[PDB]
Amino acid sequence: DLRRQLRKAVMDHVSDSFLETNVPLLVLIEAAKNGNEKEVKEYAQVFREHANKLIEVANLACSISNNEEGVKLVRMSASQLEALCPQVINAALALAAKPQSKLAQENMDLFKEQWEKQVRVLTDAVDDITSIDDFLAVSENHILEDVNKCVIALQEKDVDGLDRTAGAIRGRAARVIHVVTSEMDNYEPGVYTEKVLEATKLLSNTVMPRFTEQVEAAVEALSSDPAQPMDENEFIDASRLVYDGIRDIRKAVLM
Ligand SMILES: [Ca+2]
Ligand SMILES: [Cl-]
Repeated sequence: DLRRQLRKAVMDHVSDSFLETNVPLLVLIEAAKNGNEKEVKEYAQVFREHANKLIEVANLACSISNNEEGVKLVRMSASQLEALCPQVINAALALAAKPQSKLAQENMDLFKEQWEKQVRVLTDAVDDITSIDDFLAVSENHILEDVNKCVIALQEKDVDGLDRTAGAIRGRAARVIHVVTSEMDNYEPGVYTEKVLEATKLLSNTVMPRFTEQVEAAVEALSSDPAQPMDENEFIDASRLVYDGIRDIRKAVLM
């Protein structure tokens, strides 16, 4: 529960005052453009200190993440920000000494754009290991689309697409159960945890298994010659249930 508190606290990456590096960078750049070496040097320290704060928040988030793969991207992304920082400062100092230097202007701009992109990659990486909310909203978007492709495949008698779409649904559904289950080991018993876990079990033990059997039966029938008849309604019903199930896990995790 304390780590869960630290997590939310660390959610201060959502534009934090002391973790904010884009504004200090625009200011450092403007001093560079106006050719003010002293101003640059002053703002360079502020920019570097917030980048260091941002990095510190990211490393900390990594220490309370069992997401071994999310954590690697964060660490990698952090180390690249670290290497990039002094190079941005030197492009500013260079421009500060030669403000009319067009090359110094172009380099500043390329470093600025590179910093913005790298800061975005890091913050999204830290968002991923401190909240599965985004993950679930995306998972839900993909499930709906894949379920819809699965039913169109049925209507177009596309056995390949049926098996392929059903494989993507099953794998995404299985990953949702895994990402939610573990995440639940950060809370204590209550009507919350239980509702999330009952939603997850209904998906894995009841919904997924019957969707699988309907896919199997559709393929078996469509692979006939002529196609052997079938109940498209049970198939449609079972595929929709996959979406309902994932959507319910998401609602539960949110409350
Ligand atoms: Ca993201
Ligand atoms: Cl995730």
